[PDB]
Amino acid sequence: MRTYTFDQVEKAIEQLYPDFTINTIEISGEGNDCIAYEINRDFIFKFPKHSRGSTNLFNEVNILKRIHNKLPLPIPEVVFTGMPSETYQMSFAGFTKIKGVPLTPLLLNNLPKQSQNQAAKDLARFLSELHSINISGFKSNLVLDFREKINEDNKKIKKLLSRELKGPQMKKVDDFYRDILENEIYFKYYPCLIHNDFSSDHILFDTEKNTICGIIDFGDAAISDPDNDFISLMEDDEEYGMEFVSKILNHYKHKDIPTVLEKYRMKEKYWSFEKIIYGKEYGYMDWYEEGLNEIRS
Repeated sequence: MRTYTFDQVEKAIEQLYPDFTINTIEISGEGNDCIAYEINRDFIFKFPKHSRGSTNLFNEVNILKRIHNKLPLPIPEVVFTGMPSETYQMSFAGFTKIKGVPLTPLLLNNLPKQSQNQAAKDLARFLSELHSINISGFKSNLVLDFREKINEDNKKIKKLLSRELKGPQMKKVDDFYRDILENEIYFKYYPCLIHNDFSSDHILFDTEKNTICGIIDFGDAAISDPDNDFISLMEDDEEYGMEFVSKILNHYKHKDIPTVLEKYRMKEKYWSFEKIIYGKEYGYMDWYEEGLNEIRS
């Protein structure tokens, strides 16, 4: 897990952009992949904390350029891009800072009844346009092969938990994976560009107009199952919950809501294993022990 002083950041930006004057630098936020630096109150510069994080930034940069001016909500524009180094496909990238505040569920539930409806409409329209973008031009490494991802997770779980689990516990896990891999609903979808981390923190809101005014953080974007962008909003009391997302789904003209719900229910059960895996890979032992505890039950 790499970290950066303010000096390193400025020094890095200077290599390719020695004429860019930095008047103010602050840390905007930090995620699993990147540390974000707000510069001049005008740009968000993301620096990766590890190789994989650098790869996601690279994809974010690539995708945002490709879909620039294709969407009905403002999205960040890519203005600076860092050079590769060793395993990092990209040492940093600087994006336009979009104005607005996260559309928190609290803030959503406090909106007048009709503003909530508009936000549901605006989200559906965004998602519908995004899921409609022609994907022919993208390279193959952007196609999330879900069947393969479950198989790889399965191998990771069987290795990680061989000594942590007793016979019956491992059988139920293996039962879980088998069931997934034998259920075509998870793999038989029409792939499309998806945001893939479509949740309230990444939805920017204008309390002046009472309308959504931005979508951010495409670092997880990929060619995958469009239902994923609804499921990521469905978690009641944490995200928007089933009631609101059903409005979105009905503006989006979704023909199969029971499928989306089935997918949600699987993802919910599946989080325990993500926690084991990500906990192990990112080195968060609170995450690992937490999933491991949930699995033991």
